[PDB]
Amino acid sequence: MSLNAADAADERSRKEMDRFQVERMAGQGTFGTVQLGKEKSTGMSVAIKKVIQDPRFRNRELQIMQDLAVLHHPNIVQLQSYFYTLGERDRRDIYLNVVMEYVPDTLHRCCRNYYRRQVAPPPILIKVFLFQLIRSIGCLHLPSVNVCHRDIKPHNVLVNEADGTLKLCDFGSAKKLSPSEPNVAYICSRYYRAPELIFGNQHYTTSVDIWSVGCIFAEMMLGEPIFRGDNSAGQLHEIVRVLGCPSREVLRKLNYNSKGIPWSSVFCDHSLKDAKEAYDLLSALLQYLPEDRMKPYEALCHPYFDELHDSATKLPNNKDLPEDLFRFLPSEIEVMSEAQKAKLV
Ligand SMILES: OCCCNc1cc(-c2ccnc(Nc3cccc(Cl)c3)n2)ccn1
Repeated sequence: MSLNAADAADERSRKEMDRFQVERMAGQGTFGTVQLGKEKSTGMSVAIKKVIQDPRFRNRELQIMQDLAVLHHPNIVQLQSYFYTLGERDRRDIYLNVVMEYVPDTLHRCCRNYYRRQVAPPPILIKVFLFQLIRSIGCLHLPSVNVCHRDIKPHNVLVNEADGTLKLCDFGSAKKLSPSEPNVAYICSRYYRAPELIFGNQHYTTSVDIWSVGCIFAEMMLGEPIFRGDNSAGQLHEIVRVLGCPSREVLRKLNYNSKGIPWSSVFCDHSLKDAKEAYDLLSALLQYLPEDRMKPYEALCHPYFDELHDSATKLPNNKDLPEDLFRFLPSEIEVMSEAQKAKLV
């Protein structure tokens, strides 16, 4: 199961590779490949990702992963190792490999497993997942971290359904934004792209990641992406078809006249006991104007999450909620408002 020393691109890389055994392929695709392995020293399960870097774009996977590894946040993957390997199909290619703790599934597959059985995922799972996903972007967006992920989607939100845990991963597109500096607008997967990105703004803020998270909340409750456009213009049309056309002043700030569709009509879920609360939260995430979207630490205090504070609340398999849900890092606690601290800590 040892990694092949001959594939190492250099001595540092051979030494890092000797730390890990490979067990099996977990998944593969345009991003490259992810193997399940094990750290030999600890027995710990790791995900070994061979990174394919598109040279039309700046890839910051390694540098952001190294910045975030200082924090050890419970809802962000933690870098264990990085090394370079020679290509298998052509040994002149060299690839970055990043090693992090293994998470068994993607949010995409976990949700698709329910919908392929004609049922929405259990409401308590959608809720603990959303809580942890909002926590991950709260941490990213702290003034001391200031990372905009820019590509949050159900394929890079990882989950362990059995314990209700969630981790954000895939920082190749992430960047520290500045109101004074420009960025590529064609970033993000189309269905998750915020209105300000659709309009081609080169200056934007971390609120783009709040929009993506709102999109994902809706997707967990619907079974498909909520805003499925065929292109930049189609994307804006699908958003307005669902949300309602925004005022002319809103559209001029970002740069048909739809009434929009009530959430109750979109999701067709009359069993969800706290739907009014869920849909209030979703509307607060999906504000057209970035400055109007509910900020993560405040969203964590939203009444939708109240039952996550009760010890009697269990996951669908009768397991306790994750122990780290309300374990916040000092860098988070120290910038909370008194009300957020009272509620969450
Ligand atoms: O589409 C899945 C995410 C691919 N990108 C990715 C994935 C990871 C990552 C980290 C930890 N555990 C896993 N598990 C896992 C499980 C099934 C399939 C696949 Cl492929 C992976 N993946 C990190 C950065 N980037």
